[PDB]
Amino acid sequence: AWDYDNNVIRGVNLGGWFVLEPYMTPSLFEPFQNGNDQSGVPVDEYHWTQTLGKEAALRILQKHWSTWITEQDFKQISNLGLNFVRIPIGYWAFQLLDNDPYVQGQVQYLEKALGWARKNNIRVWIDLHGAPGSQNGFDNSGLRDSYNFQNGDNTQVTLNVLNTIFKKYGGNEYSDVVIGIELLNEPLGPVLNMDKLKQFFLDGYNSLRQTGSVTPVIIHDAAQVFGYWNNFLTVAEGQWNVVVDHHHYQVFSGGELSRNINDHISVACNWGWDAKKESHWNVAGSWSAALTDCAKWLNGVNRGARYEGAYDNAPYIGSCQPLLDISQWSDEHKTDTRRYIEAQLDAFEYTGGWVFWSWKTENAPEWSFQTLTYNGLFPQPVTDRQFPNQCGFH
Ligand SMILES: OC[C@H]1O[C@@H](O[C@@H]2[C@@H](O)[C@H](O[C@@H]3[C@@H](O)[C@H](O)O[C@H](CO)[C@H]3O)O[C@H](CO)[C@H]2O)[C@H](O)[C@@H](O)[C@@H]1O
Ligand SMILES: OC[C@H]1O[C@@H](O[C@@H]2[C@@H](O)[C@H](O)O[C@H](CO)[C@H]2O)[C@H](O)[C@@H](O)[C@@H]1O
Ligand SMILES: [Ca+2]
Repeated sequence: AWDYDNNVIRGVNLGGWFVLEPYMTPSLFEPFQNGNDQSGVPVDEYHWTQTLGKEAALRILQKHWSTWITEQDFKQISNLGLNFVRIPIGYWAFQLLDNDPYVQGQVQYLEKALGWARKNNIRVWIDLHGAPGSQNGFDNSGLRDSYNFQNGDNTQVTLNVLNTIFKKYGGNEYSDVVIGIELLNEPLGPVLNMDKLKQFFLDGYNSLRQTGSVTPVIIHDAAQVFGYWNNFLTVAEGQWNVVVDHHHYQVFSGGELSRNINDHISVACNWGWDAKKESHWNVAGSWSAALTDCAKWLNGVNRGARYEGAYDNAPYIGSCQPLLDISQWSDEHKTDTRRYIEAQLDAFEYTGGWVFWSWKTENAPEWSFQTLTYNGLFPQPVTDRQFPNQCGFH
């Protein structure tokens, strides 16, 4: 339903929908602030549903699920020249651990989205974004600061949830819409046992194919160096329709933020060169326009920004307040942003294409394809270049 050789993914994440991310929907978390004191604000969806209790969590999430993304979104996405969406969902949509605080109901909207994608000629990856015990300790796994996906029975539970996704979404009913099932969003390889992560990926690949599914398996790169996965899940071993998902940002350390704009573009170009050398099909499944980590709570609730020397002992570069609203941005920041977005587009189009993080946010413009487009900073059409050939690809 997709040509990974010939065609290029031009997509957005439907992030912040089935897995809450404080920086994406701060209004859902702000009511727990006591003036300027953020110490009472739930740091993730696990804590947010636990604090609210099941009734209120379901009331509030139903209102969110039903309005955050609708068919009109899919129409706009198509209108803008995009051909693809990546849809994060948490394991808890399918299975609760004993005593999980999460509420369910997301599958109804996932299924409405797959129909809206069909209606609008949009293809989809289903992405298991959060595993039990957390695979990365990010708030976007559902459970911040926990790293227990390989603890206890959590890997087996993650496999069982995958089997459910494989049966529901990897078969004939959606073979015109679903062009990938992603086994696990950003397992944080540096803190995990990679041998056990590889076995988990091989188990997921084998279970999906054993269902009769021909759907591509999307393996996230687990933060490994380019090429690390080249000899895993290979044609030589009869393991086929496998795509590696790489994520790329330059904002989550002091060193990467410190780069001048030319060096940020050189790094973006080099992602393209390096991805070209890889042996599997590969797509930049998450990236953004961000040159700063200024967005409120991007690093988590009750954490500041490295960009203004307020997190992680990073040195101060600049103040975040003027970068919060795209109408306060300097002409220099607007120009840096357009340059950066075009360079990443060119790099990611050099292999399988790209899936911007994310379609929309409440008020974080570096992370909103809609806001950036409406402000002329994301190319529209997406092939438009004000800064052509920054990378010199051949
Ligand atoms: O929280 C918002 C945003 O988080 C994104 O995930 C990032 C991780 O990708 C990131 O990984 C870092 C790298 O970007 C960088 O190059 O190297 C350092 C190591 O020195 C990495 O830590 O880690 C941060 C936490 O620091 C995560 O938030 C998601 O992809 C995005 O979808 C999410 O909305
Ligand atoms: O190039 C790596 C990808 O190769 C795929 O094998 C085949 C392609 O090389 C070929 O050109 O097209 C056929 C038809 O779809 C592919 O099977 C693997 O299947 C992929 O897993 C791999 O990433
Ligand atoms: Ca910089």
